Amino acid sequence: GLYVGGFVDVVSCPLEQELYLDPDQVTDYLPVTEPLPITIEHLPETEVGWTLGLFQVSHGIFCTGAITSPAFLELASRLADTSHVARAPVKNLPKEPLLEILHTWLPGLSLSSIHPRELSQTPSGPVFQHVSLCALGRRRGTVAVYGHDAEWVVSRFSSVSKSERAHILQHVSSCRLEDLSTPNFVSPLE
Ligand SMILES: O=C(O)c1ccc(NC(=O)c2cccc(CC3CCCCC3)n2)c(Nc2ccccc2)c1
Repeated sequence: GLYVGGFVDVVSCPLEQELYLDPDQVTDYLPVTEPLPITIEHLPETEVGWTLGLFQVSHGIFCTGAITSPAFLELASRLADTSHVARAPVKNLPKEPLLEILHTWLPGLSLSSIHPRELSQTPSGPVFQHVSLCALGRRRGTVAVYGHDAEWVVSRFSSVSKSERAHILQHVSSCRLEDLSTPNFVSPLE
């Protein structure tokens, strides 16, 4: 059970190729402490985990999540330890290969929102749908950090204050990971 943390691009996932929202268009609807699915590249069949919180902080919208899919963790761990392809774009001989592989191959966190037309009015249903781990499409700076404890993960971001991290982590620790439903990811290898 891994944690992920980082700053999100907020996107609408539209006939358009892409719409990147300014964070101030959605901050009225934060924080979100109920679990949203975490998927790969906005694919609904690639659920790998669950969000733990979405928070407005000074330097953007920060996401903390849990990567919990057994099939995904088993596959990513095996590739990290045995695949020269997965290791090719990472530094030689990392101490924590799984964490480095995810940091390199899935560096972008994106938060799916409804369209701004509804955000300015009064939305009827949920404003956010999922967070995705992304290999393309990154607009803002910083990248995702993966690690085995949420404190370490969030403390890697210098732009998150001591008090911001404490607010973020206040909720993260209150979440019990094993009682999260199993995400739907299946290994491509079958
Ligand atoms: O079914 C197929 O034909 C197929 C082909 C390509 C795939 N993935 C890619 O092309 C691809 C590109 C960037 C990032 C990733 C995810 C990342 C997960 C952990 C280890 C390294 C890769 N996948 C995937 N998806 C996938 C691959 C590995 C792990 C998880 C999903 C499926």
